[PDB]
Amino acid sequence: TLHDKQIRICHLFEQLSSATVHSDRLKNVGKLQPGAIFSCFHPDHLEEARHLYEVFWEAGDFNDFIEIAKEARTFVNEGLFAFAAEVAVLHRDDCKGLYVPPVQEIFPDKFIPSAAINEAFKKAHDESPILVDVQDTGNILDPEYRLAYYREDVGINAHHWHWHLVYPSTWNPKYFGKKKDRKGELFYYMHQQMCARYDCERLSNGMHRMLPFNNFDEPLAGYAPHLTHVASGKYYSPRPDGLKLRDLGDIEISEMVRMRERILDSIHLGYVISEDGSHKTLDELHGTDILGALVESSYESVNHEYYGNLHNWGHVTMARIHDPDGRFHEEPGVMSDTSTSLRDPIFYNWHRFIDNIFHEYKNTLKPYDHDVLNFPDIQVQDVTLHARVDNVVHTFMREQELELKHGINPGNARSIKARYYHLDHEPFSYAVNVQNNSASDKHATVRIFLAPKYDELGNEIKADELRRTAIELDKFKTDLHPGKNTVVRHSLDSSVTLSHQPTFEDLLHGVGLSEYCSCGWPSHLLVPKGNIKGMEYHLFVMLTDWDKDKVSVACVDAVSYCGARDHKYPDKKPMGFPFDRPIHTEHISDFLTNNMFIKDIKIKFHE
Ligand SMILES: [O-][O-]
Ligand SMILES: [Ca+2]
Ligand SMILES: [Cu+2]
Ligand SMILES: [Cu+2]
Repeated sequence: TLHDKQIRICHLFEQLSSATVHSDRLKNVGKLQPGAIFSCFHPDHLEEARHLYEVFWEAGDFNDFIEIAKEARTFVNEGLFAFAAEVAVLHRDDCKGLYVPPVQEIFPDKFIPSAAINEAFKKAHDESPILVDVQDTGNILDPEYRLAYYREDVGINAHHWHWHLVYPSTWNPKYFGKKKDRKGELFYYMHQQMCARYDCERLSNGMHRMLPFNNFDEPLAGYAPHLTHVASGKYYSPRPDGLKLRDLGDIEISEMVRMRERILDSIHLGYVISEDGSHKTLDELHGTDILGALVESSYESVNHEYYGNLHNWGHVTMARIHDPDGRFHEEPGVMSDTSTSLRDPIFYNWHRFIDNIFHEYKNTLKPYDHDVLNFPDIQVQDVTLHARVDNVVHTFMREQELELKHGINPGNARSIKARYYHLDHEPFSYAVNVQNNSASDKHATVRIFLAPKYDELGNEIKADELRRTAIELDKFKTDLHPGKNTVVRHSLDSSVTLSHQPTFEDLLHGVGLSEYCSCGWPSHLLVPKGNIKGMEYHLFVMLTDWDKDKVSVACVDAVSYCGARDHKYPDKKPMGFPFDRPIHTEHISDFLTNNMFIKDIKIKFHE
């Protein structure tokens, strides 16, 4: 049955660091040593991961796939293996309906500090349950340690791992049959929302918006991650203050400057150059997706030779800055890995730089006129946010526990849990009042966004600047009958959030329970933290005509950031509409058509 199939998949992913401590099918794999940190960005690591998941994809049927897997995990790098098997489980038809084990439970040592992991391994020296509180103690000397609740959140780092595995940069469409609709553009939009959401935490905390890493000579600020790799005793190398990017054997920094300059040229000329010397136009309909593919870069870049691989070489050269040529035999920092790279403050400097390349392009597009915004005869008359106090959302920290036993060797304890704390918010709902003055039923997509109202120094953020910090809260279809309507929507139904990741124990049992994919934003992080007086945000609701938006769907719980399984992205509008193009008005209230509304709410943290 499917429940048996699920138990056999959980066992692929169990004590995977110990899994080490051949078949002509597995001849090109086994290059990266077990114990080494696997890079999700480096070309030669992604090549070996592709080779392994190609074997898994061509495995004649499910039992043959558990077999080759059970064997390849004996010798290949274990990070590489979790990567290749989760791409296989997501895409193989005979794995449909099967969940992959939670990644923070496969690799507990990437989500919890060396100190807690060591204490757990230590106190495992009866039968009894170990519990370690992660919570530390120390001289808080760095103001950045204030955003650690966001950067080091378990749920955000697990989402980023899972997104890059629904949308692989090595995805070859001709080999799979299958195309990933608007993969380049969703690369863009997901990493833009991670930056936009991060800048709402800086401003929540009284800090300035993050500045782009746009000059490659400037020294980086430092960050020590304090993560071990128990599979070998290696750690993610820390980065002290004041180092500058240095050439690696595989890439020179001047080659990166050169890729940036070639990309900006094409954006200012309106066309890119295909491999055959010909011109492809950066039209309004495909321009962001062509640019996503050559900036990341993916396998689908129109010209890899000429535009290179800028975003991904940025991860590799920042992760190796402590040892650019390998003479120290030191492991990369957390920027090498999609499960850890959001922890480092430098992630946001680099991805606001990359976002600025997409924004130059968006800036060559014409502002929307009233025609492309308006949904005529629809008028929005009111939004209210209902919570304990109406139009105030409350946030707070909350304790949680993570089970380490399926990922580190447990001996005889039945359970080693580490307890950590994370931001969370009270439940809320919206109520939108809409007047439908046609005399027919209409169908609307309701689009909901949140935007800070003022910067950290109390100045009003103008309309155009709001575009960079507006975060998506929801997108859903509603039918409207003639006359007055009131749409009610609950926060829990958010289409940017994962509603539930089942644990290893939920799954080996039948308690992980269609919506079986793990990509999606964490529910506890739906809104920014705000601050203890109540930080003011604009809440924007827009309705547009769904018969013009619409494009059997598994895995749509987080459609907005993750798309739909094996399906086209279900919204024809550009990702981030209405905020993706230049707004020529000083104030956001003068942008508003009748089918748009802003309500000012407050987010108020409780200490
Ligand atoms: O990749 O972020
Ligand atoms: Ca959801
Ligand atoms: Cu990135
Ligand atoms: Cu990423």
